Amino acid sequence: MPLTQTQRLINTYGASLKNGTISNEELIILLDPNTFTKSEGYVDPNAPVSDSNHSKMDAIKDFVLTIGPTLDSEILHQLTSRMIELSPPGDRNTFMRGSSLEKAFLAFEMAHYPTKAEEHFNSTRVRTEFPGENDIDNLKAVILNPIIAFFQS
Repeated sequence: MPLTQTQRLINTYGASLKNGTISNEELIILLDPNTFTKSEGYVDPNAPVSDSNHSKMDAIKDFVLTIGPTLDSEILHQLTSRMIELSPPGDRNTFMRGSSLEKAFLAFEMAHYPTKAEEHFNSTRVRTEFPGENDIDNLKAVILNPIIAFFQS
């Protein structure tokens, strides 16, 4: 079973994600950096991911792991593109570094549909935030890679 946090957020948001009808306003709210949280206290790496033991990324991963398999590939692509366009402006040089839903959706698409997901690196937002070849290289090999690897196994 998924985390309780995941279940509640799927209960609220799942239907409007699955058919891609979620409005820009509700998608913006879903993308609020505080929508997903680590468990209170510390994460014990020697214990399984649970309701009382999970990082912020653990929680986001669990949510995507749950909703992702319900998505048509083109619906997933469209959702990921919208999330990249609508993701909140943070401090300089912070886009995709923090644990975020847009990073996880992109990673999930790269894990399962890599040819289609490649188009996201051409987007205005990714180009703005990662303007150089090497910026994109690290985005893929360092920032996205562990999350992609999680979804693949």
